Amino acid sequence: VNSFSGYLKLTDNVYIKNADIVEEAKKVKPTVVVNAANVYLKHGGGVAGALNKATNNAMQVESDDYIATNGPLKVGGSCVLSGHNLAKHCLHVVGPNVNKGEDIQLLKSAYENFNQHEVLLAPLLSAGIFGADPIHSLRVCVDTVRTNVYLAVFDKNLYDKLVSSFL
Ligand SMILES: NC(=O)c1cccnc1
Repeated sequence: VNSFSGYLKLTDNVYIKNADIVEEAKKVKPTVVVNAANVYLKHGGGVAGALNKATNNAMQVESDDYIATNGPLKVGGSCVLSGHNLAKHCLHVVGPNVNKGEDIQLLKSAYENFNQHEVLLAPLLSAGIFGADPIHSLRVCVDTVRTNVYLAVFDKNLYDKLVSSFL
């Protein structure tokens, strides 16, 4: 049993809810919250800007030190950093950004990072401001992630379309 409440069950391991991942994080304090990161860990807007704002910019400060030491992530890659006030850990995952012309086939590689964690609170990768089709992102999630994932969909209209269209 875990603390996640009000989710619709899509599969054995994937759950979904219309909610802001920042607010969900503040309530649950999950072991892992996933950030919709870019390779530079520049948390300017969407899931990343909102998560970073909720940490009072401490996520950005930590991220800048990570990049100064390690250099940029790969598209499809990830790193584990602090969850600050939101979670124990933040898994920063880089889905492909369609608005930069990145290979959508990298979305499966992105979701494979989730399999290193038994339970996660996450957004739909490459969805939101990353430009991918969220229906596609949910399908890749279900077909890739084997660990237990609690998806927070910020947009109510989109949430209802993801559920209604789910095969
Ligand atoms: N609060 C926000 O702006 C936001 C954007 C995308 C997802 N969740 C939250």
